[PDB]
Amino acid sequence: SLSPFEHPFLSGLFGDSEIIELFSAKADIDAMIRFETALAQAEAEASIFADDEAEAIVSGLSEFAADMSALRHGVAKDGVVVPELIRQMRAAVAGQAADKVHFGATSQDVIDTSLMLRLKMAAEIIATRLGHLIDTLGDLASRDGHKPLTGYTRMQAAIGITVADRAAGWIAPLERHLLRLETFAQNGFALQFGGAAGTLEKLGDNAGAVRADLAKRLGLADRPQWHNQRDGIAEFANLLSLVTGTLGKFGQDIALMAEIGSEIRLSNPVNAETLVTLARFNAVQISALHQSLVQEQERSGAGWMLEWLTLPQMVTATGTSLLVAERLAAQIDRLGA
Amino acid sequence: SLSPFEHPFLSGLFGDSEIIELFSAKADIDAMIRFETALAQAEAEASIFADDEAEAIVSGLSEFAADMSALRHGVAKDGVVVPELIRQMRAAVAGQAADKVHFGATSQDVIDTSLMLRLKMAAEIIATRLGHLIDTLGDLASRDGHKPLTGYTRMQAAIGITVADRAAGWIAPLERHLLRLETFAQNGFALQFGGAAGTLEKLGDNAGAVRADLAKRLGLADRPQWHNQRDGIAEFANLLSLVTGTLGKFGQDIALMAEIGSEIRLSGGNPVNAETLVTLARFNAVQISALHQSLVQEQERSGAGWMLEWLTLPQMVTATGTSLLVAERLAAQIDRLGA
Amino acid sequence: SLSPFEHPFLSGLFGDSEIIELFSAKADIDAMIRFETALAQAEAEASIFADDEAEAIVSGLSEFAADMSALRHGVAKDGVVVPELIRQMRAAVAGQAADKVHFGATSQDVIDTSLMLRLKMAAEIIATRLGHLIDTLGDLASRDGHKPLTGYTRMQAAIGITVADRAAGWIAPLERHLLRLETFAQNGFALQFGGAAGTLEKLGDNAGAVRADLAKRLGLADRPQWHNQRDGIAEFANLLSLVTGTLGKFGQDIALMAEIGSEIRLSNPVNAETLVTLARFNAVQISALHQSLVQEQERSGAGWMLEWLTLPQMVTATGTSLLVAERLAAQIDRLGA
Amino acid sequence: SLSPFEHPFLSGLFGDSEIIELFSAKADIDAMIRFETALAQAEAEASIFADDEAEAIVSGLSEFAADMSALRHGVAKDGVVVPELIRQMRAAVAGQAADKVHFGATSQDVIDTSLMLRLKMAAEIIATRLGHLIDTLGDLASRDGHKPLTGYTRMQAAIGITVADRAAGWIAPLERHLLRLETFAQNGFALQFGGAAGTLEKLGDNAGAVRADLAKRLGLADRPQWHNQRDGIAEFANLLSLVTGTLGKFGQDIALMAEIGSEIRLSNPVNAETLVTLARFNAVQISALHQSLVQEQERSGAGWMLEWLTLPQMVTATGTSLLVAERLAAQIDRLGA
Ligand SMILES: [Cl-]
Ligand SMILES: [Cl-]
Ligand SMILES: [Cl-]
Ligand SMILES: [Cl-]
Repeated sequence: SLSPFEHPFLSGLFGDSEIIELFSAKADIDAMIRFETALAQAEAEASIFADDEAEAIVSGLSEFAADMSALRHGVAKDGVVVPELIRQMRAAVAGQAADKVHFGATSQDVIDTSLMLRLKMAAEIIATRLGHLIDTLGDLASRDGHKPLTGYTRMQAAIGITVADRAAGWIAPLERHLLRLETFAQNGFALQFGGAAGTLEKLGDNAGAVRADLAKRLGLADRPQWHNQRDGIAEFANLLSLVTGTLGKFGQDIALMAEIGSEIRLSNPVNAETLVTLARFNAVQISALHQSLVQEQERSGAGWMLEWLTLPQMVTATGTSLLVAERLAAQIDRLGA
Repeated sequence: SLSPFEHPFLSGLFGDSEIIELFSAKADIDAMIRFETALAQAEAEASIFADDEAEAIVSGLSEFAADMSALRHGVAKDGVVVPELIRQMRAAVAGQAADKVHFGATSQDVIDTSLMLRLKMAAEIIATRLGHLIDTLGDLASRDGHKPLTGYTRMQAAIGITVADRAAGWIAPLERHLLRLETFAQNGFALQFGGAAGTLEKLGDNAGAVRADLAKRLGLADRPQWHNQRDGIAEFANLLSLVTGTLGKFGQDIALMAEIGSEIRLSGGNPVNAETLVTLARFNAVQISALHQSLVQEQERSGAGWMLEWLTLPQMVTATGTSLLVAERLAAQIDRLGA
Repeated sequence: SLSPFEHPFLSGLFGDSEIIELFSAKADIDAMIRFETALAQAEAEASIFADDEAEAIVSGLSEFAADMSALRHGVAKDGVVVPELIRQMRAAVAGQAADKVHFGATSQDVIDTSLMLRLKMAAEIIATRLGHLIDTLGDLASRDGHKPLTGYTRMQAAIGITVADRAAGWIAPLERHLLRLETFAQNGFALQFGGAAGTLEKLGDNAGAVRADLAKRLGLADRPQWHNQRDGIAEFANLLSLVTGTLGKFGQDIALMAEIGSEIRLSNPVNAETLVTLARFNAVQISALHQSLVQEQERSGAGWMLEWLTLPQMVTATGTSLLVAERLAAQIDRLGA
Repeated sequence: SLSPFEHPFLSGLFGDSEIIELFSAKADIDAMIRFETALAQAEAEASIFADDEAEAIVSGLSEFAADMSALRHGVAKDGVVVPELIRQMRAAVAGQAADKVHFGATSQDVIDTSLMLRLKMAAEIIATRLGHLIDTLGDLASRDGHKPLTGYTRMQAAIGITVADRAAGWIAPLERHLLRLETFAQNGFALQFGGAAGTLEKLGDNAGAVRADLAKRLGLADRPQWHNQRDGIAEFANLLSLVTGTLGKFGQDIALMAEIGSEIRLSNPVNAETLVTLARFNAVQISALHQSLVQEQERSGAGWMLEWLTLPQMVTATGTSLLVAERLAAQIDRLGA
């Protein structure tokens, strides 16, 4: 396979089946079904169309299973999945209520909202692993923290420090990232709902009320459309790379102590090297999300699709990093003399 | 010169003297002088030495003049300015109080603290310019905001929208970046005071008291040393590129609108200022990668990672600064938006 | 799926099954078998063990199939496939000849050689596609090349030009990249054969002759080991990015001409935008391979795994770009007034 | 100043005045005079205007001093120096002859040719420094090469190697970089001469002849205009980073050996750490030149000006790297146990 994260043998090291499952084609489609179901309900609530048409959409979509091969044919034909997805959804809905699915929405609305739904779940997992890792590393520090370490500054031995002193440079930044992530998670996962040209012209003056209701139903933040405003995507990408960056410092430290040999015992430091790799991977990948801030006019295919290529691997690198760092810390049997 | 920001002619387009002068050798030395002065005062305040010894350091540093040839020679020999700087400062201090300048501090303490003092200054300028530009762009939208525009999605004409619809994509992210900056500036400019191996071993139990007073005197946040913790710098650099990125979207829009030619009127006759915004966006989008690579800063101190930040960050704050200058210039050229 | 290149629906746009199948675990395993097959033969040739010892290896590995799941657990245990892969290869070989597989080799030898064998295959497909695309764009220019076009310099209508004038900016760099790729392919795909610490300490005086024979059998260049010398990889990735870059310039022009709409007929320009995307993708990933030039000591796991993460998608991006560009050119019905 | 390369005290470590003075406003201007002097000579040779007017331009620009302030107002008015520069040049040339300076040329013609003229000079300096350092590292190798070293693979002590073995990983790629540079320098520094939209409209059938003559006179390659074809610039930039990447590998090895301390003597390995810094700097900047490959239409101010911002510092980082490595090499008094 192209990426080691999903590779049938290399995933023994780089694997993260829990985070990767959220970027599966099935998970995307489920979240896209969620968008369309909630949209129909929000539009009934605002009396755009009748209640019995929205319930026909809900029940029609409740047991909706997609034809994957035909969805691929869709993106081969159109460039984007949603017109063929919507076609399949209308085929599942009884009566004239099928003409009402996807009303007022555009392709970017359903794709970006699905992304935000799944990024939200990925961030919950990442925070949980972050808090557990902070505890594990804290246990490494409370076990061996009093023991002397030879300090090292600029590749030379320096004065003696302790294990607690060195550990604080691993743990304290991780605590900051947890807090950064928790603050982000409060309103950073936003509904994408702006219509063909970002103006919601099919909804007129009901635009604001439908948007509010749809956001609440999906558990997402109500914000005006951000079809070309991608600063929250780059902000989340920054955080991802901040976490890998700190864990790569941890990995670089452990590998150096391993090479010196006198001041650790491990149960060769492959996990430590893997942390550095992932740090440097995310530090490269951050550039692509920042290049994608320049998204011209109302919708930019060039800028938008660079995020498709690069973001899922950034959140996987961060999750893998947390797994591998947990595996490394269990290998550490003593720090210090 | 190497950079267009400082170039004798390319600065007609790329220059920002107000921001760039925060990265002058002189401005750096002044901030290092302030560090060493306040360190002396902080240590007398924590009863480490008496008031008259700190006062000998304070008055000696007030009329201290650094020798620049010598300082350059010092970084050739040592890699770092402060040993030679401290050597010179001691010569400006009379008596045995000269032995006490720089007590408890290491070179990364004075270099990073100086950087934070001056990045704080630059952040105040950038915040103010962001605020002004938000208003300017708001005035563009109030003048022509109900006027029709041809929407354009994925390089094809879409349905009609208004000028205020398109302008919200310029204005709204900038308003978020203003708020991001203000939040960062709350406690993000921190004192660097850790000593030789990050443990402030010279001060003992008085390390917390000295650090607290030193941070106060310099107007920086009191936080444990971050010699190898560079997340605040990567976070700050992220915001720098967030601003240029949005402004490059704005510039790209204007340039496309200029090329079509039917729904914009630019004065001066073309869209060089618009292209420049795009260039600067792509510049910082590249440079952000450098500060993220420097997150891996091994052991108690890492020359390799730390010096990458020296090569890259000042031009990132300059690009953000220049972008705000260029965005304001471009907006002043815009006579009409819409039909 | 993390990458739209392999995605069950996004591959309708980004797919390239021919190039992607070169990075499958099966193709890797088959390449690694070839390394170990030809290694035994080269060592028999230099009289290190008997001919029938080598022949038992050749035929035992001819019908070798890997236990993929056990290989996954091998990389979890060891950090790298090869110890496990070798253990299974030994069970497939009859007699005392089983001890002779992998003699004189290290894990990086078999992995980097496998890479090089399959990258040579990828570069062949990419050069064949490049030549064919140059014909196609040449056919566009011999149909419409006489027609006038509005020149555009720095986002402003400039003076008139012709279609041949503009098309030369598409064709000429591609012709240079073809020659570039052809020149690299001469001796740029090299054998990796250095043993534990790069010295081939198992072979003594027979090192030079074994390596030469092994390189010749595999169709690879005989160079001294390059375990920590990754400039040829970065050089190759540069080339990969050079191709997508030019095709991104092509895409950007087509997308711009489509927006204006008066001097092109297509048959909305998703393909033109996709090329711009893949250009900016490869212009980011090139950074990873250059960060990987810093590879410490005799083997750097941190620098080497960054290539694992990033290079397969660079060759796929280049390959997909050529596919998409061939599709985009086939949509162009008219250029000019 | 913004960059340590030029900084009043930081240039103690990062300075390279010989390379940096090739990117001074003066060296730029002098190269643009050279373009314009040779332009008039080439055009009088092809009989586009009289010889007296050609030698009025040559002699007019012999003692040309630029009003620098005015040139800066010129880039604030036009975006580029040349319109104000060409205006100053017609004030230096007597008669009506002054109507002919810049005839048939555009802004990007003189700017990119100036660049090419000075990168050619930078590359000569870099090649010389590279050969000298190959010899210097070779002398370190021939002094201590037989002495035992502890091998380290994947941050762990491996079997014993010798000094000569490890030194080959520093020397052999640099010998390949030297040949790469010599191969590039033969035809890679080209004249830019395309006119307003790449078609040399003012020239007519004299186009090819004037371009051949101008390139000969300036000691650059005759190639067709590459206003929007920046592959030679990304190619050259790749080379620059290959050189710093290898020196960064050398630098990281020395830093690690100093930290262990048992197997070297240095007469605090700051130079070794600086080489890593310069490798990672260039490994980041290579991305900008590859992003600048997408250059839309006949001229792209956006992509072109990103080269302006990033390429001079890439050539300076390579230049400085070779200076720092040569300083580090002289500090090495012993390699080996
Ligand atoms: Cl779409
Ligand atoms: Cl230091
Ligand atoms: Cl290995
Ligand atoms: Cl121009």
